[PDB]
Order: sequence, then structure tokens, then C-alpha cells
Amino acid sequence: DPQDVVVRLPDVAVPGEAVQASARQAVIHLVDIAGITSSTPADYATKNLYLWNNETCDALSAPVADWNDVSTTPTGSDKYGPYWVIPLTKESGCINVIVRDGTNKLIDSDLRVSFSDFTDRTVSVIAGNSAVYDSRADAFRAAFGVALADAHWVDKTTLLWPGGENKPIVRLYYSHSSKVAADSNGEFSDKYVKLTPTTVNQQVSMRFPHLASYPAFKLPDDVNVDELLQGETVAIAAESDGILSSATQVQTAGVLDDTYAAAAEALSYGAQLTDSGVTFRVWAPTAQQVELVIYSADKKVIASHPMTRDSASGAWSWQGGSDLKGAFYRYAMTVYHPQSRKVEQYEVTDPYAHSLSTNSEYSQVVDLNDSALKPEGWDGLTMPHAQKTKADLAKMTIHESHIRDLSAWDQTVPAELRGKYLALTAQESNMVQHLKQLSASGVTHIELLPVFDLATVNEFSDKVADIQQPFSRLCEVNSAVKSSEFAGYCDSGSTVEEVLTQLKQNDSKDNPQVQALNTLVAQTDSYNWGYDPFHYTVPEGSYATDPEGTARIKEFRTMIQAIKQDLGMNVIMDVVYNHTNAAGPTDRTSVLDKIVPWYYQRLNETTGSVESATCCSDSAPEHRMFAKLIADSLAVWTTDYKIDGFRFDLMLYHPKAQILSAWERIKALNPDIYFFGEGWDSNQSDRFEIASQINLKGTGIGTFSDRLRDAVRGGGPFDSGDALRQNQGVGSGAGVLPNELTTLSDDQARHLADLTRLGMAGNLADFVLIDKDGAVKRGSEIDYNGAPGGYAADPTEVVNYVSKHDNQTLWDMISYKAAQEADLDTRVRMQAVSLATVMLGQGIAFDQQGSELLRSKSFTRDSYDSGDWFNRVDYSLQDNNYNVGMPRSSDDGSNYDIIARVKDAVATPGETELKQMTAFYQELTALRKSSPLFTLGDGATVMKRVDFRNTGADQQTGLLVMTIDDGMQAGASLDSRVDGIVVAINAAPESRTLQDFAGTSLQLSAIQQAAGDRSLASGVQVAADGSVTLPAWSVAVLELPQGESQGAGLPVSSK
Ligand SMILES: OC[C@H]1O[C@@H]2O[C@H]3[C@H](O)[C@@H](O)[C@@H](O[C@H]4[C@H](O)[C@@H](O)[C@@H](O[C@H]5[C@H](O)[C@@H](O)[C@@H](O[C@H]6[C@H](O)[C@@H](O)[C@@H](O[C@H]7[C@H](O)[C@@H](O)[C@@H](O[C@H]8[C@H](O)[C@@H](O)[C@@H](O[C@H]9[C@H](O)[C@@H](O)[C@@H](O[C@H]1[C@H](O)[C@H]2O)O[C@@H]9CO)O[C@@H]8CO)O[C@@H]7CO)O[C@@H]6CO)O[C@@H]5CO)O[C@@H]4CO)O[C@@H]3CO
Ligand SMILES: OC[C@H]1O[C@@H]2O[C@H]3[C@H](O)[C@@H](O)[C@@H](O[C@H]4[C@H](O)[C@@H](O)[C@@H](O[C@H]5[C@H](O)[C@@H](O)[C@@H](O[C@H]6[C@H](O)[C@@H](O)[C@@H](O[C@H]7[C@H](O)[C@@H](O)[C@@H](O[C@H]8[C@H](O)[C@@H](O)[C@@H](O[C@H]9[C@H](O)[C@@H](O)[C@@H](O[C@H]1[C@H](O)[C@H]2O)O[C@@H]9CO)O[C@@H]8CO)O[C@@H]7CO)O[C@@H]6CO)O[C@@H]5CO)O[C@@H]4CO)O[C@@H]3CO
Ligand SMILES: [Ca+2]
Ligand SMILES: [Ca+2]
Ligand SMILES: [Ca+2]
Ligand SMILES: [Ca+2]
Ligand SMILES: [Ca+2]
Repeated sequence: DPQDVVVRLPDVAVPGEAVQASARQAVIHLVDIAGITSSTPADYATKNLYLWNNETCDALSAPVADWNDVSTTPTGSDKYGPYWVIPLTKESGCINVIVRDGTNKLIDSDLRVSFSDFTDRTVSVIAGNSAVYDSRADAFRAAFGVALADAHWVDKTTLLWPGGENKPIVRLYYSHSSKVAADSNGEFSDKYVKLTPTTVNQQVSMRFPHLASYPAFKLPDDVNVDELLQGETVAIAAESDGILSSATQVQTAGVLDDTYAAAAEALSYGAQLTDSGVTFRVWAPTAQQVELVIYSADKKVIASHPMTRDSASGAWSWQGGSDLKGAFYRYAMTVYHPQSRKVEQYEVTDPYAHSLSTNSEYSQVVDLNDSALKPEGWDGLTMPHAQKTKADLAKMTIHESHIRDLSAWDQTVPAELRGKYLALTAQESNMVQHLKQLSASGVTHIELLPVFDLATVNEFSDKVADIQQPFSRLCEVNSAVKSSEFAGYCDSGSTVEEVLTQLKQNDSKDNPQVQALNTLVAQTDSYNWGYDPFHYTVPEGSYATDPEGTARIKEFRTMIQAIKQDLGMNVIMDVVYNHTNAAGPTDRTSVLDKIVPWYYQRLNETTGSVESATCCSDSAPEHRMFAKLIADSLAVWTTDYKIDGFRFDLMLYHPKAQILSAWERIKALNPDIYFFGEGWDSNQSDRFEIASQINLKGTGIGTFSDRLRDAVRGGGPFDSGDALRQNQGVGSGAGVLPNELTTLSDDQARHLADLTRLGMAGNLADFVLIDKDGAVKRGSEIDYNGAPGGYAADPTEVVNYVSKHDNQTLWDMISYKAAQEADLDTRVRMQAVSLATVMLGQGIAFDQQGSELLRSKSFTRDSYDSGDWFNRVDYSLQDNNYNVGMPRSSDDGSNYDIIARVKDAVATPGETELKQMTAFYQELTALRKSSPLFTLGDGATVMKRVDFRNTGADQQTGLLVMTIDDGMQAGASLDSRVDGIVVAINAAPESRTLQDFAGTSLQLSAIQQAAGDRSLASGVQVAADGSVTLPAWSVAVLELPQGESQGAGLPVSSK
């Protein structure tokens, strides 16, 4: 088309520098983009700089602090703009500048000119842009070149772009093999499509509501999208004469979904065994070439196959023989990546990989149904615990565990199984026997921290050193140790563990030496929580005895079978679909973003940079093919690994619709699978309806409740310093046993009691209780940091807990918070009292591995990379890992002062306390499952049967009294043995007497009577008249015994 105006650069040269700063000088160019378009010779008399020294930048020589002084006018100027020569006292550091016309800012931003980064101290700026450029050419190309990525090709015919609104020429340029750039004639001569303004359709605004305010443009219905998506596309806008306004890169995930997803969703992906052979398929709708590279066991290329592109789906496939089973493979990609703007060439593992080589370098063809990859009996393995009804689900009592935390320290686990899946098969080890005991007593589910393929442990054992090994080994594999203050131990002949123990003696807030060595250990040990996804649907390799090939698959299943069959527990996996470990075209662990660049990651709407609000490389579960990958991945964990439930990490970054979609998909495989996650606020509500506590009401999708958690623990996860001690919780005596720093008022204490009672009734929005002032409140009317406290529809949608892998352990919180006068035995009872609010509540019960052993991390708040030393759990019951060194200073350094003040208040728990806490713990879990009344499942049923005494403004502070009705006003007798239950948690130093049940023949539960002196209710007195005397820091479960008819019980009061 020749009538089309040709888009071109300004008909002016790219500018050199006006002047170059001399000694004790800096030079600022203002590149006058408007006057480069020229017309009228520009007048710069009113341009001026405001120059001042503060504390961070002070190099200016004679800065005039008078804001109203506009006399710092240009030193000179040429056709490209003015420049300023600025005297200096020094050529290092920086200067502060605001660029003005008169007193108005041309750049609404205090500028810092760093001599350290601009060594010739000669920089350029442009009006309306806070960026400091090294040269006018750079700034010039910034203004008249490609920049950012704010154009959004969202379906076949709709481009959303700011830069093109009310511009005469708006075009989508595209180049198959090079980056769209101006000619030798300054002309953009690459091929393009023409764009005409239009109106955002309803389907596009529904799909992309965060973009609905973007100026919309239409493409011809006959544009060949497949051709444009093969290379670079750049949206370009231009004036009426053809001069370039702006040019930006294009985000294409919307049009990729509109063009390909319907066809692509019908296909299955990865290396798939069939009856004819093996079918390979990978989704790569923008790739120019995909070659399947086949590797021998020793990683030699033994074949290379150009794959067949299916043009409806953008998937690539190839079919080979059945003998390819066990073979290693990668996809050789030829694909444009917008981040580098190059057509990249690299081999990538399969995102649908189901088996891996060591350290995930190669994917491997596997048939997960092979009986060689199954323990004997696998196919008939069943759930030891039902999950079918809401009452089934409410019984869930979760023990959140980590593969190394379980066995790394257990000398009774065979050495070669320590830190391995197979440690769970060590039937006589302390660890497994302790777990069996916990299961007999009513822990029902093991929840496993990441056992999918994580990135952050090196699976080549030669490159790893663990604290149980010689310190010389640590030196060999970690070259930083050589130049560390611990270098001398390289010759010591002792283990790293022996050195860390030795370092305990002089370790202090002033000499944090244990943490110092451990930070080096952490770089090259086997330890990480593993919230760092490499491949979503392969087991982690470092947890296998053999990480090379399929061995880990059978070992994983042997563990799963042992937990269900040897230990009697169901299994929940933590899954982390909300982010990838890395993105872009070069990083070793960028898998998804090498194959389909900019599709699987969530990007900033204007820069196209991968967002990091999760921590890392944010994913895009709102995109259709990643939603499919998630669902397909869960299908394998469900069917092929027999996982009973999934906990979604940062579920709030997922659309509600996508989570429910995945759930219906998985429920069609197994109807009893349970989904829950972290449903905080992801700040993504502008893009879709997030999968949050609030939005998931009624769905049956569970969420961690932070309500009872914070009320019982005290404070919040972002407390530091004195606040860690001041913010006592119900479990540590808020308002009844104050420590020396706190100012908690009685009203504040009663408010925590409201959140705790609300949580023990399942944290429902509609539950009705009497609040701290004696007023009638619905759950949703109790405040929690401004949000409605109660949010659920059924208690199965709420997971209560007072300790978790992240943030401080319960014991460390009690240690921060307990008054000096609380002795060691009282603190053990505070731990049990805290856990009682979870274990005796209607919400699903969740707890950190080792709360029953008073688990400590030496005050470490965030132990994800703190190794075996700080995450130690001692199943030989010698101690609780308390006081083993100051925690990592980079995250807890601002807590050293309060740590040192509170740390040594009482002795460190030893074997007597550990056994006592475990008995306490098993007493609580046995109580939880002793009656269906504790686990009613259905919220309306909770509302009809659960009530509280000792409420209102004159309540006895810290005394929690819950009643569960099994009498006629409620409905049927769900429990044949009792007409009602009373739960009384006396979180207080005073003994207390209940008269609410005078005359009722109330009696103590048989479980607690049988524990005798060892019971949380030791010393409870039930008088003849039915009054109950509760010791300090006690938990009592009482019951109305049943006679041969459902009695009156404990009718809920209508309020
Ligand atoms: O001395 C205490 C503060 O110390 C530190 O501040 C120093 C800076 O670090 C240092 O760089 C330098 O400041 C320079 C600054 O960085 C440059 O940007 C520039 O400032 C000029 C600015 O760019 C112009 O726009 C203009 O300012 C006008 C402004 O735009 C206009 O809106 C109005 O300002 C009024 C505010 O709108 C109004 O809210 C109110 O201000 C409140 C304020 O909001 C409130 O927070 C409180 O101020 C606190 C402050 O928050 C504290 O942090 C602390 O200040 C210290 C800083 O933190 C350090 O950074 O204490 C303050 C309490 O005294 O109370 C204010 C009420 O008084 O009123 C505003 C004024 O009426 O008016 C101006 C009109 O000119 O001109 C600016 C310069 O004139 O140049 C700065 C160099 O002067 O120096 C700082 C030390 O002086
Ligand atoms: O994103 C990086 C962080 O990731 C990890 O954080 C995870 C948490 O550990 C985990 O518990 C969960 O958090 C959710 C939480 O469980 C839910 O309850 C809820 O959180 C809400 C909370 O309950 C409410 O109280 C309220 O918070 C208010 C708060 O009460 C109030 O005091 C104030 O907050 C101020 C702080 O008190 C004050 O100290 C300071 O905070 C600074 C901080 O000092 C500084 O170091 C820096 O923070 C860093 C941090 O040090 C880094 O380690 C890293 O944080 C990560 C965590 O460590 C991970 O464990 O990066 C941070 C910076 O990005 O900067 C802080 C300030 O920005 O000032 C605070 C105010 O500015 O106000 C708030 C009210 O706004 O609302 C809470 C909502 O967030 O939901 C949580 C979901 O985030 O999951 C986390 C997963 O990421
Ligand atoms: Ca320069
Ligand atoms: Ca791994
Ligand atoms: Ca580590
Ligand atoms: Ca956002
Ligand atoms: Ca009954």
C-alpha cells in the first residue's frame, strides 16, 4: 500500500554531547524532544535547576537553597536543548537536582546524579521522565525508540495501547527474524498491520478488567496472527507527517489464548506412553522451530527430531517407538523472547516432565503406571481417614512436616535414609514410632512441605556438604568458607555440627557467631523449605537415595504407602503454582518462560517485567494453558501418587474461578479430595476475583484463618522489637498475667477472647455470640484489623492453627511473651492451652511438626534456609532446640535486644517437659476425635449447637467456656454417649469456678480422668451440685451423660 505515510524517525541526527564536565564539575543536558521537532527556535531562558545539598547527596559547591531563585539558567545550548555546568567540591558521591521552567517542575521528581554510576559526571534528562541517561544519544533513543511493553494484543482483532490514542497513524509492526528498528533511512520499513480506533468489547473487559480503560484499536479480520506471533511485534504510533510518537513491545498472552487455547486444551502434553509407542507434545504457539532431542543414559544426543506443529493449537508433537521409555530428552527451542528481543536457541526440559535426571537437567520418558515404579500393594492403597462428608473433613488434624526436619537428626534412622522419603519406612526409629503414637492419638494427616521438584538444593551430592559431615568437606564445596572468619576450622578434623556446638558457648547478640557460620552452611547444604518450583509434577530428587532417573518415583510412593499403611495418616501436599523459580531466556530454572515467553508469568501492565509480589517470578493462573497445566499436574499427584489433599501456597494470587475449576476437575477423579490454601489479599483484585478467605465463602475451598492464630499467639507476623513481647496472646496471658512491657487493656484482652471463641466455633460469618461489651454480634461483625472477623459458611472452610512452618514457633512466641514469673511448667501449659483452642475447635485443626515437643528455632522467624541447625527436631527428646544461638541477623537482627532480654528467663525444656507436652498433645487430639460433637462439619449445624458462657464485659478474663448441644432443641443425638459437652480452657493464673452447670450432673471426660496427674485437667473438681473448679492454666472437657433418650442437653440460646 503506497498511499500509506511511511513512519520515520525525526529528520535530525542522533545527538552527541554538548560539553563534558571537567574537574570539580558535573554537566546536565536537557534533551528538548519538542524543540528537536523544531519549528520555532527554542528559548531556554526560563529553564533552570534547583540545586541543594542534603545528607545523602552533598557534592554541590555553591547550591542556592532559595526555591524561588530561578537564576540557575543554562550554561549554553544547541539545537538539541540546553546544558548546565555545575561546580562541585568533590567528584565522588551525588548531587540533588530538580529540573524546572520557572518554579514549575519539568520532571516531578527529586533527581539524584550518582557519580559512582555516571563516571564522566555528564548526564542527560528529558522532561516528564525521572531517568538519568549517560548521554544525549541514550536519552534521544529513549524518546524515539522502542521502550516498555504497554501494548496488549488481547484477542485476534483488539489491541489495547495508551501510546496510540488520538494519533493519526497507529500500526502493529512485526519482524520475523530481527528487532523492529529504524532503517538506514531512519524509516520503519518492516511489515505492519494497520490499526483503527474502536471500543473495548464486553468480552475483552470481562476478560481483562484491569485493561478496560485502555484506548482500543481494531485489526483487519483477515490478519494472519500466526505469522505475527512468530517474531517480534511492536506497536508504533506516529504524527500526520509520519514522525514517530512512541513505540513499545506487545504483550500477547491474551491473543494467544483467543487464538489457540480452545484447540490446545483438548490435547495432552509431555512424553506419553501409548499402545503404539511414545507421543511427545509441548505447547509452544510462538516458536519458529521445536526439535525433540533424545539423549542416552550418559547424556549423548542419540537422535534429534523436528516436531510437527499443529496450527489450530500451536502445540508441537512427534511420535516415536515404545523403546523411548526411560530415555532422556529436551526440546530444542527456536523462539523469540520479548525480554531479550532475540530469537533464542536453547534446550529446555519438559514443563510436563514426569521424571528427571539428577538436578533436573534432562527430562525422561516415564510410564507412571509401570509396576516397577510401584511398591507392592500400591494399586489397592486406600485412605485411612474418610474425607467425604463435611463431618469427615472437620476431623482433619494436620501435622505439617518437612523431609529433613523429620529425619536429619534421628540417629535411629539408618544413616543413608536420613533426609530421605524412605526414612518414613524405618519402623523402629524414634521418629516413625513418635509419628505412629501421634496417629493412634488422633493426628490424622501428614502435610508435606514441597516434595515436588524444587530448584534450591543441588542434587549432585558431590557439590553438597551437610553439618553431620567434616568441616573440611564444607571448605571443599563452599569457597566462601576459605575467606571467612571460620577458615581455621578447615583443618580441624571435626564436623560442622561439632563446630556449631562449640560456637554456642560465646554466642551472643554481640558475637552472633553460630548464625555467622550457618549462613555459609546454608549456601551449600541439603536444606530448603523448597517453595522454589523447578518442575511441578516430578518428585524432588535430593530426597531420594538416587536422584538419577526414575528411582525417586518408587521411593516417593513407598513413603506415601508407609504413611497411609504403617502410620495410618492421610497425606496433603503443599503446592506452589503461584510462582516459578525464575523466568527470562537465560536462567537455569526458567522452564515455562523459555518455551512460551511472557505467557506463563504475570507481567506489569506497562513494563512487561515479571512481577515478584509472591517473592519470585509470579505466575499467571488466569491464563488458560497455565490453568490447564495446574489441573493436569494435580491430576497426576491425585491419581498417580494418591495424594489426599492439596494446600495451595499463596492461593490468593489465583482466580477463584481457576481454583474451583481445578477442584471440579480433581473431584471427577476422586470426589473426596480436599483443597485449601493461603487466602490473604494478593492485591490482584483489579485483574480477577481472587481466591481469598472472603471470596471463597460457601465454596468448600478451605483457607488458613489468621483470626484465632493471632488472638491466641498474640500480636502479628510483622511485629518486631519490644512489640514481640508487649503483644501477648490469650495463650500467653494477655490481660491476666501481664509481662513488664505490655499495655494490653482488659478490653483488648476480651477482644482476643472474642476472636478465639469465634474461631473455636469455626470462624463463620453468621455465628452469633456475645462480644467483649456484652453486645450481640455476628461473626462478621467482630473486627480483625478492620476486616470482618468471621468469613466462612462452614467450619470445613477454616483451618485454625497457632504454629506453622513460617513465622516464629509457638514456643518461641510464648518465650517472647510470657511474664518473668511464669515458670517452665506454666509455659508448657501455655503451649498446651494455646493448642487446645485449635484442637477442641470446629475448624479443621492444623499444627506445625513438633509443637508437641515444644519446638523452638532459637527465635528464628523465617527459617526457610536456616538448615538443619535451627530447624532441628529432636526425637530423642533431649531438648526442644531452644537457645542454640542467635537467629539469622539479616531477618532477626532487629530482635537481638528483646531476644537477649527474654531468652534465659527459665530453663530450656528437657526430656521431662517434652514427654509431658507430648502427653498433653495426645490428650488434646484424643479429645478432638472422642465425639462427633467436636467436628460437626456443617455451619448451620454449628449455629444450632455451639454456644459460650463467661461472655460480656464482666467475663472472667481468659476463661473460655464452650458448650456443644446434643439435646432436643438442636436436632438428633449425634452422640449416643452424651447429651452435651463443655469445653473449658482456663488460660489464666487463677483457679476459677463455673456455676453455669449447677444441678446438671456434669462429669469429666473419661480420657482426662484416665490421664490422672498427667492430664491438662489434673485437679479439676466437679462438686456434687455440679459446680466445676478449674485449676490455673487448665483444659477440661466435661459431658452430660446420656440416658435412654435424647435429653435436654445444653440448648443454644437465641440471642
Ligand atoms: O527538616 C525536617 C525534614 O528534614 C528532611 O527534609 C529535608 C530533605 O531531605 C532535603 O532534601 C531538603 O528538601 C528538599 C526537597 O527534597 C526538594 O524536593 C525541594 O522541596 C521543594 C519541593 O520540591 C517543591 O514542590 C516546593 O514544596 C512545596 C510543596 O510542593 C507544597 O505542597 C507545600 O508543601 C506543604 C505540604 O503540601 C503540606 O503537606 C505541609 O507539609 C507538611 C508535611 O506534609 C508533613 O509530613 C509534616 O512535615 C514533616 C515531615 O513529614 C517529616 O518527615 C519531617 O520533615 C523532615 C523530612 O522527613 C526530611 O526529609 O518533619 C516535618 C515537620 O516539620 O508537616 C508539614 C507541615 O509543615 O506544608 C508544606 C509546606 O507549607 O509547600 C511547598 C512550597 O515551597 O518547594 C520545596 C522547597 O522549598 O527542596 C527541598 C530543599 O528545601 O531539605 C529538607 C530539610 O529542610
Ligand atoms: O512479601 C514479603 C514478605 O513475605 C513473607 O510474608 C508472609 C508472612 O510471613 C505470612 O504470615 C503471610 O502474611 C499474611 C498474614 O499471615 C495475614 O495475617 C495478613 O497480614 C495482615 C496482618 O495480619 C495485619 O496485621 C495487617 O498488617 C498491619 C500490621 O499489623 C501493622 O503493624 C503495619 O505493618 C507495619 C509493621 O508492623 C512494621 O514493622 C513495618 O514493616 C516493615 C518491616 O519492618 C520491614 O522489614 C519491611 O518488611 C520486609 C520484611 O522484613 C522482609 O522479610 C519481607 O517480608 C516478607 C516476610 O518476611 C515473609 O515471611 O519483605 C518486606 C518488604 O517487602 O517493610 C515493612 C513495611 O513495608 O511497617 C509496616 C507498615 O508498613 O501495617 C499493616 C497494615 O497494612 O495487614 C496484613 C496484610 O499484609 O496477610 C498477610 C499476607 O501478606 O504471608 C506472607 C507471604 O508473603
Ligand atoms: Ca556521560
Ligand atoms: Ca530439585
Ligand atoms: Ca540451604
Ligand atoms: Ca497489579
Ligand atoms: Ca445425645
